[PDB]
Amino acid sequence: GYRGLQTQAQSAVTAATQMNNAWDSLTSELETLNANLRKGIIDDSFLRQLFLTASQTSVTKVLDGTKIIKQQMAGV
Amino acid sequence: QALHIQTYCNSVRQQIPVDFGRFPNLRESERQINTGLGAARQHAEHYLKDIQPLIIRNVTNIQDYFETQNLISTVMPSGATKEQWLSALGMVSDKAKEYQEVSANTRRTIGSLNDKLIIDSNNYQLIVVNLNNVVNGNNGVLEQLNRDIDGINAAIDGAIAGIVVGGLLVIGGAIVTAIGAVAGLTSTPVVMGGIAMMTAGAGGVIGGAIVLDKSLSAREKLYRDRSQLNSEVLVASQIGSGYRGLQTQAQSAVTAATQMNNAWDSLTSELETLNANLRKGIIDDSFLRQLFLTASQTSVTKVLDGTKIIKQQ
Amino acid sequence: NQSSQALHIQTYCNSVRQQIPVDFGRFPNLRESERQINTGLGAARQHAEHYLKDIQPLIIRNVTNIQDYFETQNLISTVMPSGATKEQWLSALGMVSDKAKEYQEVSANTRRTIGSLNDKLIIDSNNYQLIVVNLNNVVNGNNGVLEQLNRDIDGINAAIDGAIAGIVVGGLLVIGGAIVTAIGAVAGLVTSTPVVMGGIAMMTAGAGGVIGGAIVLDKSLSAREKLYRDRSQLNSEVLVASQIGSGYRGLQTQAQSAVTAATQMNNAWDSLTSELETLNANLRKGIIDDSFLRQLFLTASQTSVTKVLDGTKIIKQQ
Amino acid sequence: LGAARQHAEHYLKDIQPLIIRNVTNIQDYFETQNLISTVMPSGATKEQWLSA
Amino acid sequence: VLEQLNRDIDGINAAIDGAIAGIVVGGLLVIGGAIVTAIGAVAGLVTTSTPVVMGGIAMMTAGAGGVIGGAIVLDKSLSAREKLYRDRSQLNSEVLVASQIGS
Amino acid sequence: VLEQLNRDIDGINAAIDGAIAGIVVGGLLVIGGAIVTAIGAVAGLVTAGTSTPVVMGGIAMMTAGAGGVIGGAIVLDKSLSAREKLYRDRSQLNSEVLVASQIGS
Repeated sequence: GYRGLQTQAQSAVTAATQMNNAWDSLTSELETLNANLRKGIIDDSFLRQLFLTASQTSVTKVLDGTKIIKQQMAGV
Repeated sequence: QALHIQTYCNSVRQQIPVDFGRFPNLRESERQINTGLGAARQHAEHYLKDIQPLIIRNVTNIQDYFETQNLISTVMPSGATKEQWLSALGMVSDKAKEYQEVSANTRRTIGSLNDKLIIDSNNYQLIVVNLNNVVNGNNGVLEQLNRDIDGINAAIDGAIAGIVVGGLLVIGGAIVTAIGAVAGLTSTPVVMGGIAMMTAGAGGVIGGAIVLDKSLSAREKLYRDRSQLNSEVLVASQIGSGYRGLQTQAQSAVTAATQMNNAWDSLTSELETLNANLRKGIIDDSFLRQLFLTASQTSVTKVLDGTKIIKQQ
Repeated sequence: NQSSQALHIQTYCNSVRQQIPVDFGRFPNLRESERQINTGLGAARQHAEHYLKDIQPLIIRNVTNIQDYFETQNLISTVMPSGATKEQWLSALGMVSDKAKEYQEVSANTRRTIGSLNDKLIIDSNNYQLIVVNLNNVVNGNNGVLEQLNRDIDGINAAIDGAIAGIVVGGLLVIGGAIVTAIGAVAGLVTSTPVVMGGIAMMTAGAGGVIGGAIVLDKSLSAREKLYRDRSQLNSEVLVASQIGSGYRGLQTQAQSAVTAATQMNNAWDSLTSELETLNANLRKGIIDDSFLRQLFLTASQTSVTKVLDGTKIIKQQ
Repeated sequence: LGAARQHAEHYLKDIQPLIIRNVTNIQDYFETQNLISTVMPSGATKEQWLSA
Repeated sequence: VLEQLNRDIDGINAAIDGAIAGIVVGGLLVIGGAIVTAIGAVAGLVTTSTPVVMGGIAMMTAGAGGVIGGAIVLDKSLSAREKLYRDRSQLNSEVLVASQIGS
Repeated sequence: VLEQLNRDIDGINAAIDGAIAGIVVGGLLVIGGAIVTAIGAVAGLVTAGTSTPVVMGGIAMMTAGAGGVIGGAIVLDKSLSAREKLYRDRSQLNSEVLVASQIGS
């Protein structure tokens, strides 16, 4: 049982490390957009349609995944 | 989740106290079981009389609060001062903080319930193992008894044989003695042999009866012990099945409780996000204020969902 | 009730992660089995982490980009659309053609990823099966030994009873000898020396039998004990093997299903890649076409576009 | 066993893929075949139909 | 190889039974020897019963020797039979696997 | 066929045990013979005359023990070698039947 608990923690460590890399990537991606913006490389016209298209897809798909995980813990 | 625990609670209440007083080896088992059952009962009464009701209250208050919390005026509603909007937001922020604290309180209650159930299930399992061991030992004894009972019937038949052989010897001796007597006219040796056969027949019948009465009387003691052990094992297997069923009920209730803990934890986090979204909007002047206020409006939907979710749990 | 291909693999992945390493340290015959199992389990874990942390996410990304692309380019304008130069239409088509080419290359890339995943899963399932067979062999050998033990244990109880018999017979002989000796002695105090001798002899023999039997019994149970210990040890080892074996068997099934799920995903991407190539071919032949033959290839490409949009929805479901 | 594995990988990675391509090509072909009269209006030439 | 294994496996359990036999026969021989030795000894105190005592002591000695020798063989044998059986099963599995890949 | 084989295999183990018995009985006879011979020899080194018959009986017991051990070994090697042929046929028939039951299904 203790051995199994040790494995559960080892896996949770990997899961957490993964989450750390994900946030780190998002932080870096934001910095790149900021740098792209500041230099005049993009426009607040085009970057709006970019985030709006992601919201139409990816962002909505993540928001759903969040509500789903919230239920999976509750059993609701 | 709640109904599943509510059912398991009333069910445990119906768990009757046992006296294995007839079984000397189950003395510790009975007391241990009785104590554990008593403790579980205490856990249930608390859960029923306080916990579930208190949880319902906090959720209801939260439900009413979010109900009032209309669509968020990220900019400021029509014909109001900036101070008026700030005051209303500050009031809402304060109320949310209180609600957040209440949510944390409910979680703690759930945590205690979880621990109580966990302890109950564990104690149940311990009783089951203790019982399983008793019947798994008692069934070694049972085999040695059946083997001894088989060995005892042999002596029982050996006595039955001696008793019959004696009866025949006497019967034959009488016929011989009578013949030998009529042939005396001498025929004294025939009469002697007939009397001897009669005498020996009586001796064998007497000796066998003594052995038989004693042999069945050893056999009786062994059979009594076998039956007593069989009954004790059955009783253990009876209470054992019941405890096993109770252990499952608790294991399920643990999952139900853990689920409720995660639900409250989510609501608490969602409130903290709305609070953070709110706070940063009060110390923001123009566009960044409307940004945090819109995010808080999304917070508000996330909390309203968490409410409906907890209500279902 | 049925799961999507990805969820089936996602479940199998997290499940393999939970696979604990075992030590058959007590079992001398399972030494190689344990190490082999441990190694294979370790490798499978590596396959899962990759699948979970990289593969499934990368696949999702490529599909999403494809979904967004086809969304923008929903239907091919076979005819010269309203108020445009022929060059303007040609440029737009050429741009679409170039984008499709890039998307085709991306599709081939995803397929390669799937291929690697397939191989990784295949290797995992194979190693699992190998452990199962290795285990099955151990319990199927160990159960020959178990029978010889039960047969020997049966043969041992006979000597155990034979000693018990000698001990009792000795006790009776001594008891009877004492009664006879006492009788013979009282008859010698009237004028019966042979009776006393026979009584003393019966007593002597009774003691000898009780002593000899005790020596044999203590030794016989002590041979019986060694045999029983081995029997129990083998029984436990076999049970342990049958325990881990059931688990490995379940893991093997999980991998076999994941293999089917992966193969399905490979076929899906292959279809999307082919559908893109057809649209590209339909496009290319329309740029180097006169009036009517151009609209013909452009309409076929519009049908291509629907076939790709379907392939997208299909992959999304996988 | 190694050689047999090679045979399978080829069958799976290349045969199965080529078979899949065939269906797509067929799909594209029949797509155009319908598109023939779909484009060719009322009063197209016999030569125009023959060329297509 | 499989035939040499089955022949060796037969020779392994054979010695195992041969020890089991000697241990039982040994226990009886000793038991009988003790009864005989005791009889022979009481007849030597009672006038020319030395040969009976010798035969009884010999039976006892042989009985003990068989019980001891069997125990030594058994303790040594038990580890060896398991190894042979394991190899037999492994070979059986390997042959099946080979027959499987062919099919 | 399979039943006649199991019945014959049962009949074969009896001779196999009968050889195992002769081998052990021989080992004991030799062991006892050695103890007797040694006793008879030490009694001949005080009363040369009259402890020669004991030594003879001890040597005879040893000789007979060896004879039984040798005879049994010959029988055993042959008996298992008849048993082995029967077992091989049984396994072959079992496999054939299984294969038939496989294709049959």
